[PDB]
Amino acid sequence: MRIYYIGVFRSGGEKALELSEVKDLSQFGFFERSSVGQFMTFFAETVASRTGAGERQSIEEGNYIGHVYARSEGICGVLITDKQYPVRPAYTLLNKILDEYLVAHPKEEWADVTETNDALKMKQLDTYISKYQDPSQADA
Repeated sequence: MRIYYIGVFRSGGEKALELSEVKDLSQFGFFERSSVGQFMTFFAETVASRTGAGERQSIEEGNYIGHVYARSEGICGVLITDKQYPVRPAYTLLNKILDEYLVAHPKEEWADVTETNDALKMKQLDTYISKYQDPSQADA
């Protein structure tokens, strides 16, 4: 009943160019969190990959959901959370994140970015995914 992964990834070729990767390992132990973390990213990269930009993707898995929100430039962001985390707040979260990606550096500066990763990071997408763990974080 909480968000497990957040991030951003530009739709590349076979997979999504990992823009940024943030995880939430609350229920997963020290050893489990590692395996689940890989599960999160691989799934987050897949969504951005299956998301052909300008569209949204909510991947319903037998454990959690994988919300997705793409921009009209070429680089989209992914938001993977439990089914008990509506798409509306994920919309708000992926709203600040996508707009946040455009701010950290001009829209064209990245323009898909043939080279990105969690290295760049984003206080927004990170602090959001961390606190958003709850039902929605709809300004409460």
